[PDB]
Amino acid sequence: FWTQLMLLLWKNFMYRRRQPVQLLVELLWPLFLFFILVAVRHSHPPLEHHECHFPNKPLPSAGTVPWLQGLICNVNNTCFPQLTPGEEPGRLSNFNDSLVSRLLADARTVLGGASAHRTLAGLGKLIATLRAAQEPLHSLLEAAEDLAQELLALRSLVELRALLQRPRGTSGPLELLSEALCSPACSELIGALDSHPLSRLLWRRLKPLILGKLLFAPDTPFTRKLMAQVNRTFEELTLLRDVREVWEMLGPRIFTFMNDSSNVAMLQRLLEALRSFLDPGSGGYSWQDAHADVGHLVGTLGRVTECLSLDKLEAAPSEAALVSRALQLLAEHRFWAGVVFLGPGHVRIKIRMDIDVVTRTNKIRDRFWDPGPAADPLTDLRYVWGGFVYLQDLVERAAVRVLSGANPRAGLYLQQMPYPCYVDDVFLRVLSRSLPLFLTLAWIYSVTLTVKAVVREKETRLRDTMRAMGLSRAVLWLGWFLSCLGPFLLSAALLVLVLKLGDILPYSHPGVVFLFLAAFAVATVTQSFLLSAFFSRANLAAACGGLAYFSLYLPYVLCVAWRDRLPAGGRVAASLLSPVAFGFGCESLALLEEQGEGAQWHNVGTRPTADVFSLAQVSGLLLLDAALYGLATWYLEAVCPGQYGKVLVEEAPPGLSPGVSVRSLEKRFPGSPQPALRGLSLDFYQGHITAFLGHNGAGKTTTLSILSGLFPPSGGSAFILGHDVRSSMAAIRPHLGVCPQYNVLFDMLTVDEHVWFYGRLKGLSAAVVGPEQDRLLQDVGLVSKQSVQTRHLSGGMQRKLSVAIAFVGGSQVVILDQPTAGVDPASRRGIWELLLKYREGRTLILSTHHLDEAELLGDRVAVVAGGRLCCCGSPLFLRRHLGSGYYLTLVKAVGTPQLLALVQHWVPGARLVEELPHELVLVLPYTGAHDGSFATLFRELDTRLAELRLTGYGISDTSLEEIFLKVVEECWALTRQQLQALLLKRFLLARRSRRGLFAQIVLPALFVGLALVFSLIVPPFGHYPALRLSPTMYGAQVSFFSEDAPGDPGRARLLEALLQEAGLEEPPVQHSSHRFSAPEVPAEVAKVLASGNWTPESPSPACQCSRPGARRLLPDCPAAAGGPPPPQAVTGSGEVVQNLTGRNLSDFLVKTYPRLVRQGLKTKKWVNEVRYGGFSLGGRDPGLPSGQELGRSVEELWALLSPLPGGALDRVLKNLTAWAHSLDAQDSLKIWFNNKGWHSMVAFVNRASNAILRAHLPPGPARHAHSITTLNHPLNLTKEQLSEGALMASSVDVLVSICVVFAMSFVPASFTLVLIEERVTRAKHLQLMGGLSPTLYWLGNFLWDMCNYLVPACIVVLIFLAFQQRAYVAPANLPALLLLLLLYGWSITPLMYPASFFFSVPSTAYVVLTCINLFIGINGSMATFVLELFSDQKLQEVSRILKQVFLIFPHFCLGRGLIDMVRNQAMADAFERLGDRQFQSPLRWEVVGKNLLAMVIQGPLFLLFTLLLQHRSQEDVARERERVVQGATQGDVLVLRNLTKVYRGQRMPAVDRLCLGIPPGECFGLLGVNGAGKTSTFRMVTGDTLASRGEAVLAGHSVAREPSAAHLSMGYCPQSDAIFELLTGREHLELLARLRGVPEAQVAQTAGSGLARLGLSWYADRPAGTYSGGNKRKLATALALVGDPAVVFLDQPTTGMDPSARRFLWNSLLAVVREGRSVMLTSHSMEECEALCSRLAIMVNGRFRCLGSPQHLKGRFAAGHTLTLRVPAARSQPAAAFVAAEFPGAELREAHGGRLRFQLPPGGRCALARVFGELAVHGAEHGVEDFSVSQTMLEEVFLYFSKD
Repeated sequence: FWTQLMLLLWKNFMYRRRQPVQLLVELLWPLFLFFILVAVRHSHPPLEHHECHFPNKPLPSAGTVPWLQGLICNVNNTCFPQLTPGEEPGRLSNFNDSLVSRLLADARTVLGGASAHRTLAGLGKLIATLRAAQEPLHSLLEAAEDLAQELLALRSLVELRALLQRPRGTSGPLELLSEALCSPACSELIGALDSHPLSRLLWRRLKPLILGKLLFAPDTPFTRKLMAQVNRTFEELTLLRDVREVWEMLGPRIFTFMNDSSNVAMLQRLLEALRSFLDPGSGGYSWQDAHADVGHLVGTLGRVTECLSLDKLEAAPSEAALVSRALQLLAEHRFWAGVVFLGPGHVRIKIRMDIDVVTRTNKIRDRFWDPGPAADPLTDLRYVWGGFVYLQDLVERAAVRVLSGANPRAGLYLQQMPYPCYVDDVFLRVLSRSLPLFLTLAWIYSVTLTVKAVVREKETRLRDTMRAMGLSRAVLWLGWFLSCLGPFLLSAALLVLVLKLGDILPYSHPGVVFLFLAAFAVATVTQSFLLSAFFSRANLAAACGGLAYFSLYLPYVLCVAWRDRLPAGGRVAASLLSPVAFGFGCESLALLEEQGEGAQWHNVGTRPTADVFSLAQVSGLLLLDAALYGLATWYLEAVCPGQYGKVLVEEAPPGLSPGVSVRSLEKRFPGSPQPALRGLSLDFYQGHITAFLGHNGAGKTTTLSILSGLFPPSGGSAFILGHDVRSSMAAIRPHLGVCPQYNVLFDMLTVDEHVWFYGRLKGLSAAVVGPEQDRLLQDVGLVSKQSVQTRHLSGGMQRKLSVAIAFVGGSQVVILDQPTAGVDPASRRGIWELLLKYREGRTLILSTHHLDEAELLGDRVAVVAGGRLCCCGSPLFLRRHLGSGYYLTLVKAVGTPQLLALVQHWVPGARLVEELPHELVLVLPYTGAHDGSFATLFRELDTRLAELRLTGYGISDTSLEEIFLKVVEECWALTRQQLQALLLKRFLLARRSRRGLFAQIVLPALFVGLALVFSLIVPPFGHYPALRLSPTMYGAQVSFFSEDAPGDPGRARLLEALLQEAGLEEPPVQHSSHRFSAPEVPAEVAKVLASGNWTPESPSPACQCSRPGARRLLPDCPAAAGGPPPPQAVTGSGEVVQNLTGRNLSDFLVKTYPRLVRQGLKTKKWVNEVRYGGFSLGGRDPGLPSGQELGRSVEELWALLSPLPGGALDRVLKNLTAWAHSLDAQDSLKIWFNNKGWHSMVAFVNRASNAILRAHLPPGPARHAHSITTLNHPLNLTKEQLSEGALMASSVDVLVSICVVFAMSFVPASFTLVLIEERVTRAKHLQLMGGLSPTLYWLGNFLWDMCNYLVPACIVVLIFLAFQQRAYVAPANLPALLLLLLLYGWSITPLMYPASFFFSVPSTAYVVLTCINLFIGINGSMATFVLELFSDQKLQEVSRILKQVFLIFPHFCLGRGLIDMVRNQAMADAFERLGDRQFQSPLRWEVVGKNLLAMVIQGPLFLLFTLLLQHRSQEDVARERERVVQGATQGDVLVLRNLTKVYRGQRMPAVDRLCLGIPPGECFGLLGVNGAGKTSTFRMVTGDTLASRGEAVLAGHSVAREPSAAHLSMGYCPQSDAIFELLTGREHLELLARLRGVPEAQVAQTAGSGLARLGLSWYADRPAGTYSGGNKRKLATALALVGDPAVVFLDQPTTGMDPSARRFLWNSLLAVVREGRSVMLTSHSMEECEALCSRLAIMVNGRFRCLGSPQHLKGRFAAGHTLTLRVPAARSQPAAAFVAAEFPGAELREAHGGRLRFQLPPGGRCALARVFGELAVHGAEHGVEDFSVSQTMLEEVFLYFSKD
């Protein structure tokens, strides 16, 4: 266990050690990704803030001066870390320091006491007038003294005198106003405002207020009453203009009584008074200064008040005319707002202002929650500077004034709810949506090398060998898991260090987050294992693994999008995937970081919030997912049960040793109906090599599997060395070795540690492996190839290293399986010598499928058929029981009956079978096997052979082939039909692969439709809806009404009305005493409150803010902060009201704010706050009014000082009566708004006004018959907002525009993968053989390309019609889409062909092509659309001009044409309400026609591109060479001359200047080893690559003359299975028949003859997948010879098939040679050449060595006469003594205990009779079993091939 585990770990580590660049890019890809992430983090630093309070903003219902005050001063809306005085419960105004309020209070405090001092003057004037028609003089002197000293004791007048006696230069008028606050004259004022940017922006908040309009649409007298009440703040605002002309009748007039008129003034002023009156001089200024300054100030105020409207109120009786007039006034910038009295009693009010002026009204809250008060007056405040709530409250007060019948003096003070000190970091807000994507993209590569490696080791079937040879699958999975956890954990450690040290996750102990990432790694590596168990294809699974991994992350996106909707149980159930369980854990980590405390060991086991996981509750879930994936892999490994994805016998050797004795196995595949094998009872012997012949998979693999360690023996007895598989299975393994049919090698390993690996696993120790290793590496002969340390660089030789691995243990039993299939003949003798070296003392089971080596290697031979044993034994006469015993061949370079008679006088048993020219074959039967009779026959035959005119003889014994065959049965128009053949063949290829076409057609065409039909979640841009205004649209919430100075009945009435409007039913008093229900106070917190010095007006104790070094979002404090829980009550509408009377009211809200947000803080998408707005029924402003005596004084001046009958002075005085009497402001109100809720301000303003209406109303049906509900609905559009609502939103159109490219990219790649597997499989070769020009082949197949592109275009067009889409249903834009799609498909096909000629695997080509096409699609659509919209400057416009003219990508113009047509539809839809005149034909040539022109002109270029790259191709040795050079043979079909190969890169010619001539009537048997240039020689006669140098003509026709003429009479047969798996045998025959122009009457006859010549009646409609290799090779040969070729090409047609199929194969091709057709052969098993043909040729390293007729070469260097013997005593020397005494040759080979072979000197003219009768006594001389003379067969040369 523990040895092989560490050995497998070493084996897996050596893979990555040998492949370093994959490991290096593995280590440096997520480092680059997370360096990008840390650059993003460093680009956006965290930002903190202090506790934020906000100043009071008065509304014009509170008077006029505070409204200006708040507008001019509080324009910036600056924050305040200290408390503003406007939030204290007592004060309402916060401008004691202001000069204007100081002036108001000073006037009210010095004019209050001057009541008697002016009535005294009045009565004195009255009595002086009475006496005319000296007490008052001195009395008024003292009164004037008192008044002058009262006036002069004021510091504010000196301040305004110094401020007003200042120049009009650098600052301007607005700064002069704000210093004391905090017509061409109008043109100069506007120029002064525009002179400074500060005054410019302050006028930008004021020019709609000054030059705006109020346009009320209905004109009933109710609306006229409304407007005549709301203009009372407008028409009476400019009343100072009136007092201006008061100076114009009083200023100069008294001036005319002043200058040169001191006589009337000296008398009263003379009779400390005169120094107080300031009698004028050089220094005393009292009269001229006063007149000049008063005139200057009144002129300044008049010129400031020159260009107000004086009637901004206008009218319009039509709402459409209202919209048009508003548009015009916007065009000249003179519009403010439109009141609409759209009624049905109650009053409904619409406000219509511009979009720049009003907040958007589509949604209520935000969509991504920013954690601040959000008070920036430019961005989200629009109800203040824009001028909504001013108007709003003005019309509200007018409506309540006209509906109440009274005049409520209830102002409004808007006030922002203060915010605690926050920290705004966007990065830490989105880390829950970023890090689970960035880790998955970091490990989308690192999974695709685990699936790739595991499937690759499941594909070469070496894992089956390791499982059979001693391993357990548990050890395999343990080794793979422990080896793949390496890179995952290393990358996890690196990407934990990066997160901690890059400030991405600060405050966090890296141990817990590293444990978290290890819990993700251990849950994704087994995810990769489960993904790998699906497949059996290496590159296909490697490509599909990343897609299937990243397609499981998208549930996390789908869950984070709709987090609030689903409950916890569904979250747990959907957390059973690997990345989603990491996603929720990362959300919990980010939200735990969010409260400042990084992940540490204190808080692992606690949920940070009530609806998220914990770190411990996730790290236990990933392990559960890992266990589930492992269990599912364990279950799914059983999807492949077992598999992947007559008594004529003798058992009596002299050496008996049943080391592997087996009896009667029965096995049964579940899918076979017959048993896997039948019973057999034979046993094997060590010292023998028992050959095991059979059929293709019908016994040549299953028996050797069941006697190995793989298959279990449920049936049969298989005792190996006494014990069976079912019991021991442990000690046999050191004595057992195996070698299956496939290679058992490691691809990236080398040889020395390979044999060390197998030896160390087999049980050999490390101290004894080396002495095995050196002799193993030298027995194979790889000492030269072990120090170079190469594995993949040697090919075909590796079969030797497949069999030497079976000898690493010195095992007594070795089981081979077809060890001679894929090996060159130069190493066949090498492996045979290896087995002969290792044949002594070992039980060799060599189940070769060939019959040309069992006679050499096999001491005994067993033959099985279908699982049934036919016969077994030594290959001598004891098993050679055939009637035709021996075959005599008398050869010529005369007369059958004379020689037949001669045999008949000698031996009458005879048989004449063959009487062909130059060879006569007789049959001597074994019946009468008297060697003396044969000797006495051959004596006369020797004396007759010289004069018989033959001069040649050769007599074979019975071969193993015929006894095997005996025992096997006991157990223009021509081009048009080329197009027809091409289209029908492609049709049958397509029509069978059902699910592949189903995927590659149905997924994109329905994917576009599904994406468009479910991508309507994007909001439709356009008009903005009207919105009802109330706090009831926010749902359930809280509010408060904290009142101050409640000593009034009116304030109680207003409070009761506010409560009744708050959804609270007014209860009876016995239940209204406890109407509220105070909640429980925590007693352990109540003791903290009592311990502290707390009263309900004292501040809350503390709240821990963001420490330096530990930053939080919202400060942490328990219930001690925020005071006690205030009393509360519940309403019927779900609102809560909280009596907050007598608190700090800002040390409460700031402290209590975060605990309300903590419920909705979980996802931060749509955070339902609960505290949106409150109230405060504020009482009296603290300060003495003294306005009662001011009203008395102003009425006394009205009735005393010149009462004008016209009322010019009198109406000013009467307005001053209200200015002084209503200056008390007997009640006031605040409105505490929130700004995260967009509409809280004006909704609570409307609520306050409704409360005022309810308060000032008598009972009855009028309290509910009087209500007013304001609305908010902006204008339709203006000129630039036509484009804004039509073109710069554009999300749905661009998403479908990218989506059609996204989906239509995957359709034509199905062509590319099919044509690249047509490339790498050599089918393209065999359709290039014929009349098919490659240009003709291409023009055959793009017609099919358009034919199959006709499929998805109809589906997408009809599904675009079916959705009733506005841009695809009308008959003007539908044909544009149709033509664009059709020409786009015309243009996308020809550009993807030449990637196949650069690529290898269809899966790799698929994924690379779709990656590059997807990338260019997203680039050329989105980047271009983003460049051309939201423009910046001229450089981008110049860049996009070139980007939209060059247009070289087809997807670029598809996307741009579709976007252009859909924006034409959008602009027409926007135009249809305005003055359109819009025909808008989408088929314009300058709009979309350039795209179709570019497609129709660029398509042929790529059509010819793949053609132009494809058509770049534009003694007997001397006795043949000199004959061909000196003369060309026209009778010979094939003439080759200068067969020289210029290899690119190898720098060496293959064959050195040799020429050939091939006669047509015979077959030419060519043989070539690797490196002798065979495939190239087939290749240029084929004509694949360049035809530059070398003459090669066939049938008198030149390849250089016509290339297609060289393919008509050339029938190729590759070793590659160049057949379609979805099309059966008769259909290849039919397809080739129509490819050769066979007439339709002869097509069926040709197909039937082609199938039935080589069987195929049962294999007719059977698919090509369910064939054998022999069946596929034999139908390839039949396809090669069908079509009438002059020469038939067979390149390696024989690789291990059943020799019965060989019998019919060379029977059929011998018949076709007798028909007169030449045939080309080249293969590794050269017995076929001597079995069928009549001419042999060999070349090694491209040099001809024989090049002659095979019998002449046999007379030259072969054709010796040999002998095989059989002796029981194994005493070879006594036999060899007389045998070498009889014959002069005394060689010896295979002097072994089985048998003995002997070779005599070749070419003996004397017959072999001199031994035969000699044997007839000499075989009786010693103990001899049997003899078989192996003299002059054709097969003797293979022994030559076994020698040298």
